[PDB]
Amino acid sequence: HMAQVFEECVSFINGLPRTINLPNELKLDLYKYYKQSTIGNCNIKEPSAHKYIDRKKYEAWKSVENLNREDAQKRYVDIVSEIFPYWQD
Ligand code: NI
Ligand code: NI
Repeated sequence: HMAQVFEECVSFINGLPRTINLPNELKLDLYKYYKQSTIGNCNIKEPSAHKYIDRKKYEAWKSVENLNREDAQKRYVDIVSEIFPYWQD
């Protein structure tokens, strides 16, 4: 059942008022699990470490290499639930 739960969680995040701002480490965690859930293992070329943020995103994603889709969705959903328990209401 994780796939549909995950889709809804993503929608909830996507819909957040453009006002709410989350800290970067949290955003990165959401990001890496989002990528690992949807695309799977990192599949792009390593960006230059000179492009700081793009590189940080790359390494975050790379760091969850080999986590299957279901565990990645669960981790994404657990992080969101931690901050927004009512997200699926
Ligand atoms: Ni199921
Ligand atoms: Ni430069």
